[PDB]
Amino acid sequence: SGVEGAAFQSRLPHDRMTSQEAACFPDIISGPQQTQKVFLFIRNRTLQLWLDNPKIQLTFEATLQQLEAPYNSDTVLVHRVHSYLERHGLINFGIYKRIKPLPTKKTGKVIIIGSGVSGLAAARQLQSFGMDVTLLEARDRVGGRVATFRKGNYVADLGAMVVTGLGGNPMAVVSKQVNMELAKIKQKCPLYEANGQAVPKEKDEMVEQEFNRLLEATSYLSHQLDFNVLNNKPVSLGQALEVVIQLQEKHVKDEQIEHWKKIVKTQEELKELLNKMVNLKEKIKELHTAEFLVKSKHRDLTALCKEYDELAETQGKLEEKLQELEANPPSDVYLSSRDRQILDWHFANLEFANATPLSTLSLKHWDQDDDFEFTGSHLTVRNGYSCVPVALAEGLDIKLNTAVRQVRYTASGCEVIAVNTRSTSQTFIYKCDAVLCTLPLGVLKQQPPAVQFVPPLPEWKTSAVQRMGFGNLNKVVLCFDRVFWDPSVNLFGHVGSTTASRGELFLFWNLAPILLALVAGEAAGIMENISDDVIVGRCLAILKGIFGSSAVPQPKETVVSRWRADPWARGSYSYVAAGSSGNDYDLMAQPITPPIPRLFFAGEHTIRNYPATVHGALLSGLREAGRIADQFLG
Ligand SMILES: Cc1cc2nc3c(=O)[nH]c(=O)nc-3n(C[C@H](O)[C@H](O)[C@H](O)COP(=O)(O)OP(=O)(O)OC[C@H]3O[C@@H](n4cnc5c(N)ncnc54)[C@H](O)[C@@H]3O)c2cc1C
Repeated sequence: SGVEGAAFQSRLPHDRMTSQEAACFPDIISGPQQTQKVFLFIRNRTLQLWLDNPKIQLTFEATLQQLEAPYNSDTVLVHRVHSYLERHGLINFGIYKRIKPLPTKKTGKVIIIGSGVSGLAAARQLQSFGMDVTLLEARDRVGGRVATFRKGNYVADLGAMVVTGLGGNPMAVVSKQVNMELAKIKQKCPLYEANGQAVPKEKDEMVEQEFNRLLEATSYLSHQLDFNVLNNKPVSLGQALEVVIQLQEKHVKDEQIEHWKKIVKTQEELKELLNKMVNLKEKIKELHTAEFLVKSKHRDLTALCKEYDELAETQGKLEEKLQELEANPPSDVYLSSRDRQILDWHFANLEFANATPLSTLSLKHWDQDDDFEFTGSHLTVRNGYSCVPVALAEGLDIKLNTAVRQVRYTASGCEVIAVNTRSTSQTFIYKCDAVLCTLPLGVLKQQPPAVQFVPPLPEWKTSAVQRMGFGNLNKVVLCFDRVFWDPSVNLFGHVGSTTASRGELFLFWNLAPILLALVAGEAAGIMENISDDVIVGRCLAILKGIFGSSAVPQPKETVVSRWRADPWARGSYSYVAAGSSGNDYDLMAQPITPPIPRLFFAGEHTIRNYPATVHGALLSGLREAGRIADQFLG
């Protein structure tokens, strides 16, 4: 599975041609299947050669010399496959030693707005393709939403921190190229209630199980029964979850009522059987030849005692049924008050991963990209994720503290206007043939706008911008000079007191003596209005309740993100809002033409299968580089 592995690691089926390939190789698709098999092998083998050694450029010549007979004889097919893989960034992407040209002459000028991972990835491709490219970045650093805090021996990521599995992840290649150290995240996450006591194992698993059944029930309601619209409004995941919970509570109350009726019935029978027994005793009373009269009262009294003694047995078969029934009552409630708070911790955790309250997520599409998840454990970046954007910036023409304010594009070229953010007096004007916009969705949604488009973007584009969600989440970095927590535990949770505030500092994690506290959901935007000192104080109180007031010292350093207030972000990353879908991600990727595409788009919000991630941003950049090169360089 070597060549089979290369296709998989490249997100491609090893045994068939993708739609994109069919388009580029119409003669292969509509030809001898035997040729397709040769195409797929050359493609898979070329990807393998690249994947086995991504720190060095894989040339056409070298691909040909390493292919085996007969493949090494079809020079022309190999060239076409290598050119295709290269143009689209499946090989020779990221950071690697070139071993050939980098023509001193440059064809075409492209301006790239934003120097985040998508802009950086696209730039390296475009430059290696021989175009003249310049990146305009508003901040005084590269990386965008990859933002690493570094002081002394302290390292912590305020932006992206997790590599979500290596299997199929292009970040696996990049990780090798920049030598970024990755470490698995242990899953064990003990939970502590608001009073500091740990949630027992049995309870933990019970609630988690319900969390899972609840989500599965909404998935069933949505994709099997199609209940995605109600009162002419798209249903949200949070809305559906609350209804499923209501049904559970109704069911519990129903079974409770039936059990009470069983009790009351049994009680009524006992009461009645008792009354007839009392009346029979009274009959036995009254009832209480001479020789014959004796035998006669005998058969009479014994007939009434064959009646009464028996009545006492059917009575014992009732007092038995009763006492059982009320020893085996059904559940009193679906979720106890505490149980619900623990369930809210799992919802808070989901709001964290999705960067938004559950009531804003599309029930039908929120998890639209699951089928593309990578395989493998999730890893964290020991030395800080900024090592990637920093290494990708090597050798590019990047203009920092340069905030773009207007993008003008015509059938003859474009102009990008920006201003120095250190001296808002001077305004630069950069002319070019094409503009690649990597501005965050949050910035594109800004009202009044942060950057004007002349002409204004089409309605089909802006309405997509408006429908799509742009979430938020924050982190508080607590640097200590000591480790007072369990070092064999990477994560531990804090169960809040209310549903509304379930996302407040609900999670803590480590890996130096550093703890990060996470703020999710509704709490994420609200907490940004609290000073660092006060938020830090709330963290310590929580930690003190867990570990003990004397075990928790004051932090040496703290850093608090406020992604929604950050003007260059306006949030953390997108999410499929109620009323949107995977299609808006495609609409966001569509280039704008004045009869030749001039304005292009990349960014995590323009890639349908991998949104809201660093790998998605990277792939979107590789994608646009290819589309732009195809237009200008042929
Ligand atoms: C808190 C947080 C946690 C996250 N965790 C993870 C994670 O664990 N794993 C994962 O894979 N992803 C994670 N993500 C998402 C991931 O970081 C992003 O999807 C990705 O980095 C986006 O890259 P981008 O190039 O699309 O956008 P950006 O990185 O935002 O790049 C856009 C650039 O445009 C610049 N800019 C803005 N306005 C202007 C202007 N007017 N003129 C010029 N420049 C401008 C911005 O400064 C920025 O540099 C997280 C994001 C956040 C914020």
